[PDB]
Amino acid sequence: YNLLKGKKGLIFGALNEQSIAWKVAERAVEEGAEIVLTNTAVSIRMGTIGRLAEKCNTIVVPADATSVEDLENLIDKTMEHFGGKFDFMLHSIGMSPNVRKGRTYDDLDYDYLSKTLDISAISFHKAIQVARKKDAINDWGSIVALSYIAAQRTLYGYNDMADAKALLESIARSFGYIYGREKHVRINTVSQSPTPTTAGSGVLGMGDLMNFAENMSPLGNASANDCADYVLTLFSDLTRKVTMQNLYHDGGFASMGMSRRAMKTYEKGMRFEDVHQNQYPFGE
Amino acid sequence: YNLLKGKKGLIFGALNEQSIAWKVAERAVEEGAEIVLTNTAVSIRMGTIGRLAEKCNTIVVPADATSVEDLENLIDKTMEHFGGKFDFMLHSIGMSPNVRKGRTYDDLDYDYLSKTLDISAISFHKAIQVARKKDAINDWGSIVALSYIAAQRTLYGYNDMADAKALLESIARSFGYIYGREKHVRINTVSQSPTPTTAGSGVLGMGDLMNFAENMSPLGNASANDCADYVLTLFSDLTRKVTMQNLYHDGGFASMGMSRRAMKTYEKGMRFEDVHQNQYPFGE
Amino acid sequence: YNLLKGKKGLIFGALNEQSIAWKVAERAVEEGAEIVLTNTAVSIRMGTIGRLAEKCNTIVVPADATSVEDLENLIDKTMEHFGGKFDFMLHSIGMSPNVRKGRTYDDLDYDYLSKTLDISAISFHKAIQVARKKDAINDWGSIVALSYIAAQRTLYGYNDMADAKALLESIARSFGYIYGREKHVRINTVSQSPTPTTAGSGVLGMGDLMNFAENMSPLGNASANDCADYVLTLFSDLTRKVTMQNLYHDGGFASMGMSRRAMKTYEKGMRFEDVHQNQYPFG
Amino acid sequence: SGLVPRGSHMAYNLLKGKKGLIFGALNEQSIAWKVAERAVEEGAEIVLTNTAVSIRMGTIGRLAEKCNTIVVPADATSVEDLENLIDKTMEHFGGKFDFMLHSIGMSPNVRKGRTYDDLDYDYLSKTLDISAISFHKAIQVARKKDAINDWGSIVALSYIAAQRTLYGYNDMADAKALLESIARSFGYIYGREKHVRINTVSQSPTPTTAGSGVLGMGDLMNFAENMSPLGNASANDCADYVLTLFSDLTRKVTMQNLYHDGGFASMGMSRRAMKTYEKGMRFEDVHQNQYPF
Ligand SMILES: NC(=O)C1=CN([C@@H]2O[C@H](COP(=O)(O)OP(=O)(O)OC[C@H]3O[C@@H](n4cnc5c(N)ncnc54)[C@H](O)[C@@H]3O)[C@@H](O)[C@H]2O)C=CC1
Ligand SMILES: NC(=O)C1=CN([C@@H]2O[C@H](COP(=O)(O)OP(=O)(O)OC[C@H]3O[C@@H](n4cnc5c(N)ncnc54)[C@H](O)[C@@H]3O)[C@@H](O)[C@H]2O)C=CC1
Ligand SMILES: NC(=O)C1=CN([C@@H]2O[C@H](COP(=O)(O)OP(=O)(O)OC[C@H]3O[C@@H](n4cnc5c(N)ncnc54)[C@H](O)[C@@H]3O)[C@@H](O)[C@H]2O)C=CC1
Ligand SMILES: NC(=O)C1=CN([C@@H]2O[C@H](COP(=O)(O)OP(=O)(O)OC[C@H]3O[C@@H](n4cnc5c(N)ncnc54)[C@H](O)[C@@H]3O)[C@@H](O)[C@H]2O)C=CC1
Ligand SMILES: [Cl-]
Repeated sequence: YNLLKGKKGLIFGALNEQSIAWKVAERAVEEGAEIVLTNTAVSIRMGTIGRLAEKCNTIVVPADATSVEDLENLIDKTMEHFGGKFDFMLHSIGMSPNVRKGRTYDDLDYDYLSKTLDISAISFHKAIQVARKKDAINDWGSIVALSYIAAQRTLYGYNDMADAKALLESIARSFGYIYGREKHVRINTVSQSPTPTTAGSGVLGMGDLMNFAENMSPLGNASANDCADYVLTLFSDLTRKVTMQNLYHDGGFASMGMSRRAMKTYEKGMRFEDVHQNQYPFGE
Repeated sequence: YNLLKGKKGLIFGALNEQSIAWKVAERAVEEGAEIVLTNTAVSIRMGTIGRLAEKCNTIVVPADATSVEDLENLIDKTMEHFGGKFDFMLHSIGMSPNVRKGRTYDDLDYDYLSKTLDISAISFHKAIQVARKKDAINDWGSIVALSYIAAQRTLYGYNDMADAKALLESIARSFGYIYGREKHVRINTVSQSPTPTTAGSGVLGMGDLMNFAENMSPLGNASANDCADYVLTLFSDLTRKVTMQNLYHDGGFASMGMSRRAMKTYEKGMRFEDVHQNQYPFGE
Repeated sequence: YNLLKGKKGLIFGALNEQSIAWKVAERAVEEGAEIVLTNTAVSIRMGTIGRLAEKCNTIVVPADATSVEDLENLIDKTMEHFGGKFDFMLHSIGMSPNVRKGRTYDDLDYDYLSKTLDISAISFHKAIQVARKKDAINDWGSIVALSYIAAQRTLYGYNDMADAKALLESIARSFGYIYGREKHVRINTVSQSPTPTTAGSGVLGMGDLMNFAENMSPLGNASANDCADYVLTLFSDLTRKVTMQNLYHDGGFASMGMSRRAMKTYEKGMRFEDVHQNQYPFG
Repeated sequence: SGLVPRGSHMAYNLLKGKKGLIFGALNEQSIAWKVAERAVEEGAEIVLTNTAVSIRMGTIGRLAEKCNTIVVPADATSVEDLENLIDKTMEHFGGKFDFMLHSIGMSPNVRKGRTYDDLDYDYLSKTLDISAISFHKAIQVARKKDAINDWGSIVALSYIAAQRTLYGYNDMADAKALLESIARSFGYIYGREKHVRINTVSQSPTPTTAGSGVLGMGDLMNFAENMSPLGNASANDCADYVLTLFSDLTRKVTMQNLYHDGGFASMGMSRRAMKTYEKGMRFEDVHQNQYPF
């Protein structure tokens, strides 16, 4: 569509070809954008962002998004790369040392929790505050962070990441009010389906949680590729009046109370009794 | 507790001893309130409200809550009975001819739908408008309607009643703004668990829907007795600053994304892996 | 962008060049869609939709969206025009006889309220039910209705239309579950800024309400043209996994509790004390 | 006009036989002070707690005397202090108790006049710890010691900045969003196990020590007042609402964020909030009572 022709952007969090940020990167460049990539020194070494950088004809700047100093260096190197200001920024970063080290929500380590909140939420505030201090972002620019419905409605096992996502979504509102009134920069969260990614694979019983979400979601779970398509609309000029929103991209999960497929009495091929026609939507 | 000592109220919708309004009536009188009861002529003949009125030492005034003329007579008869104004009013009325006659949501009769919205929602506006025109309600009075989470999140089978509840909840906001600023009268909805009542029994697959909600709700489903206890707090002086709220009374259902019990892989006695202690909350 | 190349759509409610539906129609055809237009016989005679049909190289099918018979005819004529099924549908319809006749929320006529709810909300269920019975909509198709935040939070004067919008948004969820699981058709509401349209000009003190929302919204109110741009995304393949959503398109109004500009004590030129830099965002 | 009528004593014995732990009573203006007084009038036994510094600078000693109980010093960010607090509370009651009020909030960023676009991130860490994580710390310690009876009730105080942005409210808005999530996360666990309910009360802007620290609090309270059809809720009003949540009557209410704000949370635009409105202007949205004030 050439949706982002002439646009420049900074993308965090592309680890491997499964990463939501990897798909956003590829699609942004396919749609005419120029991008800069960033990840931690460890993720650069252990994943395949080098191949993405090659495909997108750009550079990878190492940064820890919890380090104001690293973020300052990143914005300088990004603005140097572009020869000035850029239009869009994707925060696609999440990690809990509690989840990683198998600490349960009722037995948290509070030093771990501090890192969960810093990596998964405060990093967004740190990126925006540094970018804004350096005036890195053009008027009518677009900032997105990826979030999850555990921020609003509890999911068994999701642990301290649920609370981190509630904090992340609040920062989008808090900083969105400031950046919008000044420079018409919109800031939104995209609340994505459970998705098969490195960070996703660390969620307790993720395969079973994904099946639950699939059964609840009338359109089924959104893929990482689907998410990239949606994020492209938020980077495009067509969403210039959308700000401070938490935007569910989940095939309807957020709006569902009880699907037929989620019921324990349901088996595939049972007749749907809530409709007069198409009573076998998943076949006989 | 004598929570409603000196208070006078009008209770709609007591059909039989299963009715949420029946429990609210019993409990209101136990807590020192004087009440007036109303139902349709047909429901008075077909149900047991006569026995409740005997227990509560009061009158039953026949009224169709879709009839402004019946509501005018009801308010006159209520104020005559009390010798003037009263403090609280319970709307506990719901019916869909589409649900009763097995019309599905994709095959509605639109005359039936008009009646669903009239009985289940517009009757609330009619009751408040007629009461307020006759200045029937004391300053710092309390008006409650009973609603259901389908108003926000879709449940398989719930049909046109979901849309009616969304409409009912909006009327509580719209009229609450007016009655609050004028006479400090609070207007709220209580969003109750799925409950075994005459109206509840008409819901598609209600037993299985109740089972789903019970698995999703950490405290379990609320009974009609539990709901009456909660409604008593809204009629009491202790909630005088709570208005235009939709209050979930549901053992946590509204705030749950996915419980362990709701998962198809779960069986009774399986160890919970989201906690360090009490891993068998439902026994081994 | 060619965002809607090869797509076909039915657009309700284009009255005149200020209508949100008029802007959606222009922008849909600019983006490569083919459309069919509809409005009431009265609106076709009193408005300028004929001019839009000419610019969009298409037909105007008369229909009362409260009439199942008229919707059945409309969907037949639309499918005949396209030679089969279509991809998107815009519901852009609202009217309150209570508001029009100066009846206040505390003194409703209940026959007028029944018409408000029919025109403003039930018409959306009627359109979807008829279309679905005729299998009118392609898999991965997109249905949008225009709504307003009065559905969630009370605005002085907005009257029975607030209640109608809550009902409208519920229909999107109820029907969205069914059409989604069957044919992957998404159904969403766009909750738009107060906008200077014919319907908008009927709102009690619309000018003052629009100024309140402008001051509360950090990006400012969304225009009808801005709204048309957003609706384009929902008809595009890029939003295929977005359904049963009420989507605030309002420059941030829905997420604001209190802006500096909303405060009685604020005057244009006062220093913003909540930031370290850009303390004069409005000069 | 919005001042709720009081005078005659309300004695409902709502909390007769119940035992509670109350955080955050600094002085007679504190919401937690009102909750403590009202809980004892309704028949409860309480234990009080605050920081060493707050105990020394404030008047909690007076409250402790009125409520015939002890003040246990504790920094609610310290797991060790909370472990001590829960042991001293259970020793005082001779076992488990029924309710706990978290009424704690402070931002070093707000106190030091650091703005949201120029946060100190060590200060932010402390805002989040004091204002939100402390609630997790208190529930985790209490639950590990099985301190709370079946059908018990835990409440924390929050503010609508958690959902809708208010000019100047700063990093406390984000802290309140985190606090309300902890209520849901821990409510699921404590509910399913022992039917212990956990809720937040989202209160009006209130003239307290912590409240007076909010940038232009006077002007924010006036905006909320004009936007709230019943007017702002007082600390006394909030205490009355919290009593219902500690009472048996709310046993099926959990993981809720409960707005106690005279309707502020459900309002889009009040007539009073509009710049064109002056006292005594006719309301045109109604046919009757067009001069409601
Ligand atoms: N996979 C899922 O189910 C869902 C994921 N999300 C969110 O999407 C975002 C991206 O994650 P995914 O693509 O799923 O997984 P991923 O594992 O591909 O990406 C996570 C990224 O976070 C980066 N990261 C970790 N710590 C960092 C630090 N200190 N500084 C900078 N970067 C750091 C990692 O290097 C990695 O590139 C996360 O916020 C995640 O929570 C949201 C909803 C669902
Ligand atoms: N049972 C459930 O699962 C739930 C019920 N509710 C609501 O609680 C309210 C009370 O219903 P329940 O006690 O469950 O059932 P119920 O069958 O005991 O009460 C329904 C009442 O509505 C009355 N009614 C019907 N048409 C009427 C008319 N035209 N005018 C006046 N009254 C009329 C009936 O006579 C009956 O007394 C209803 O609004 C229902 O939707 C809310 C949440 C869940
Ligand atoms: N103007 C505003 O401030 C806002 C408007 N909206 C909504 O946008 C939609 C379109 O209205 P606007 O473009 O603002 O005004 P408009 O006056 O340009 O369009 C309203 C349309 O509804 C049509 N209509 C009325 N009765 C009808 C019937 N029985 N059948 C079929 N069509 C009928 C009219 O003919 C007209 O074309 C409405 O739902 C409105 O409530 C939503 C948010 C804000
Ligand atoms: N006043 C207002 O406008 C509103 C206040 N709230 C909340 O109500 C709660 C109570 O505050 P208020 O009664 O308004 O003010 P307050 O100043 O009377 O109470 C705040 C309390 O927090 C305590 N505290 C501070 N740091 C602590 C620590 N490390 N450990 C233990 N305690 C500590 C203070 O000693 C004090 O007792 C707070 O969570 C506040 O944010 C909620 C909504 C509105
Ligand atoms: Cl399903």
